[PDB]
Amino acid sequence: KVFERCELARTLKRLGMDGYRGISLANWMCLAKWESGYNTRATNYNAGDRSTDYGIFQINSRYWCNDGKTPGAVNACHLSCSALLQDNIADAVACAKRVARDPQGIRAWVAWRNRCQNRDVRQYVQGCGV
Repeated sequence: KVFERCELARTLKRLGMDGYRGISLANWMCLAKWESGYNTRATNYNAGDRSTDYGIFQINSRYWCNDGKTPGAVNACHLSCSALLQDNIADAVACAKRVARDPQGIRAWVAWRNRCQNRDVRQYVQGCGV
């Protein structure tokens, strides 16, 4: 499913993402925008280390979910990577919360550092009523 901007913003707020571990809603929106374009079925294979990025937040199979073909991988969210490809984003959100709980926080996603850090991210939630 490809979410529309505000539709996603409202969904994330309802799922308790606003201010989760100090991360504002607009930051999660910026992250979702640059990682997948708000697309829940997006997948990305990393030829270099044999891991795959799954779903709306492009969560990595090496540490977060299990896809069975990634070498020396762990499953911190204790989920099949398949769960991160559903239209319903509840599981993807619960796993994103787990990633943020780590020492790096939102910084765990390099894309966030490149496209969101120290930027005016208000635009991602403006006009959405959240």
